[PDB]
Amino acid sequence: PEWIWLALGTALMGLGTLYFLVKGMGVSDPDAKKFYAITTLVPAIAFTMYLSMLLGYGPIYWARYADWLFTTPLLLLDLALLVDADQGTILALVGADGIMIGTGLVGALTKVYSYRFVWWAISTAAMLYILYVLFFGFTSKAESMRPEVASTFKVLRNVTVVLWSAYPVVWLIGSEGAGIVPLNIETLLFMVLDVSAKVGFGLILLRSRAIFGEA
Amino acid sequence: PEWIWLALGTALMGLGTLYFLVKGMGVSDPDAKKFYAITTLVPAIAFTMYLSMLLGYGPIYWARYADWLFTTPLLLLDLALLVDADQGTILALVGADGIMIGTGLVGALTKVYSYRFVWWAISTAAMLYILYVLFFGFTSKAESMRPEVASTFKVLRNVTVVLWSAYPVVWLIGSEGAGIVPLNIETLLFMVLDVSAKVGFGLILLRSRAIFGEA
Amino acid sequence: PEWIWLALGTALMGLGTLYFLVKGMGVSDPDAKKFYAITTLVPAIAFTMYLSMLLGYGPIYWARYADWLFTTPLLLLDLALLVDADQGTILALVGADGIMIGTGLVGALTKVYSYRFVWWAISTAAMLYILYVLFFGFTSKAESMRPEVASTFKVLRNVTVVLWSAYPVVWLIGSEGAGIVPLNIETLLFMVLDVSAKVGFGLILLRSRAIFGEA
Ligand SMILES: *C/C=C(C)/C=C/C=C(C)/C=C/C1=C(C)CCCC1(C)C
Ligand SMILES: *C/C=C(C)/C=C/C=C(C)/C=C/C1=C(C)CCCC1(C)C
Ligand SMILES: *C/C=C(C)/C=C/C=C(C)/C=C/C1=C(C)CCCC1(C)C
Repeated sequence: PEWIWLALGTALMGLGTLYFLVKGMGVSDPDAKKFYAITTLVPAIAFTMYLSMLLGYGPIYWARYADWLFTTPLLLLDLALLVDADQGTILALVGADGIMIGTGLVGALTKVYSYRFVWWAISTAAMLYILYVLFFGFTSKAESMRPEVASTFKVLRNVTVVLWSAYPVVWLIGSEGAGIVPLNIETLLFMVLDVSAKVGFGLILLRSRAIFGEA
Repeated sequence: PEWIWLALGTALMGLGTLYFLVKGMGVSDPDAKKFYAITTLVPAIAFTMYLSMLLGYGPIYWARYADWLFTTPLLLLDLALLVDADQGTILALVGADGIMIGTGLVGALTKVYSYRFVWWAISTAAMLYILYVLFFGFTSKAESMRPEVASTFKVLRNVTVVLWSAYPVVWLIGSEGAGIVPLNIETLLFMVLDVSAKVGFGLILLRSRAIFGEA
Repeated sequence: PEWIWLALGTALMGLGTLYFLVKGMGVSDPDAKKFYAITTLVPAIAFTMYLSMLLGYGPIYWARYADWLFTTPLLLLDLALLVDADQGTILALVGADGIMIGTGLVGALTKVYSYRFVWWAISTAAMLYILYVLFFGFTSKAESMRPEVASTFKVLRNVTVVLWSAYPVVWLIGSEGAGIVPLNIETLLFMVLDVSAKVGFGLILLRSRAIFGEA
């Protein structure tokens, strides 16, 4: 049953945003304030999205794609700011991201596997672009920061590249591809990916000192 | 009849944007330019929104929520810039705001009062968050500005906290709550709130000297 | 037949984004990076939009307006950054732009010519506002830049004011106005306008030295 997977997701996202809110209450360093604000909004949004999916009962799920659409940009912003990335490259990441999600929604809404295949390819190309920049460009840029920031980025980088790559694969084994995995399980896996990519990521970032200004 | 309430709203928003446009024509100070641009766009958008509601004849009103969705962020930006608020806190205000409106639209589109109640609660929590930051954080921040800017902010702060709080209450006495107030009146009250919160706010801000750079 | 007009558009937008991507691969100057990122995203988005129109077969076209909605803002950003335009004026351009497109979509979705006429007027007023600022304000601002940047802007300015003005006229001879031009031709003309206003504009900008920082 999906309701219990959607119930838990709603819970963990809600708990994570609450916890993030508590830990950030007494933060004066403006650098940290941005990270807290950015990072707390991500899971705050997924929260409302999962709640709508939970109350939704009574395939295709717009809430699932809207969540991704609004939250992925903030996630990259976190990484961007952490490494003091250039505005152009930041703008390129978000645009590529917006394309990755929008394009993936069209595929989901398409019937002809052939067509869906094209949308899937464009989406994955967009994701690979984003990951490429995260793994390489950002790592080099992160090399000019104090070790504390460099190492925190590396962890977030690894977790992000890995977790993000699993989405199209989970999407592939679901109903839009090799129909191996039933709906409830598909919902579960995406839930695990969503909590980890948002709350997991947030814990890693908001617990480190990296969110604090340097010199 | 709602048409005459929707007709007036269209008129006042249109007149306000026209007036704002005239007063800003000869402005060189870049600080003032931002305030004029920001402030003039708010009522320019509501204008087109009310016009669609007026021509719409021939409940539920998407134009009403889209107006709020696009304009509330700019309104907070005005206050944010006036007090030189931090980027993180600005980003947190807009996100909370986006959540407040989106969440309120889902409630409006929900049938089960129970469900609608939850959406209402999340929305009001988001608004209270925004107001909390406006009344306290911004006031402290406003304390570091010349008296002219400090006092103009206080007025906008008061008018905003008061006017904004009336929305959920008006929403409550309408058809989604205690069905005490009929449709035409509901439309009227929201119109009065919209004109005051946009044109009223604009007059207060664009007439003061606060919009001008300091040192 | 529209498919071949929509097929070519998909091709030219795709080729342009590919070419833009190649030329920008080895760019370190952050000034140039922004221009490449901004400029490459515009045609990358139109690409996916035209592809959906092409695969769409199997009037009214949302993809056509969404393309414009998401891409016109970036186009103005290019011009804005090139002339180091003020934030307020940038914010005013995008808002006016968002209004121009949204308002034009409502007109297209309206049946009563009379109503459609009003939407058309508001949209054209918004465009004239944008052009007015581009031709005058930006030109003056461009006068404070080295001749290389001044002259590149002038060309983009001319091409933009001319190409953009042709849209409402093409819209006028189509089915929402003087039904002189059939659908396939209408689609063709808009395609020519889209490729020129995006790829054409991009070639002009990304080939010049203007995208490089100065002092
Ligand atoms: C909080 C949510 C996160 C981090 C979501 C990330 C999502 C992706 C990387 C999704 C990618 C997809 C493709 C590459 C193609 C197939 C469809 C998608 C949308 C699942
Ligand atoms: C120009 C429009 C303005 C200033 C609108 C402000 C709107 C709000 C503060 C709306 C709040 C609502 C709730 C808190 C819950 C119930 C539903 C809403 C959307 C009316
Ligand atoms: C890449 C696309 C570009 C540059 C599109 C530009 C579009 C316009 C200037 C459209 C204007 C319109 C009006 C002024 C009124 C009638 C309807 C429109 C949307 C065609």
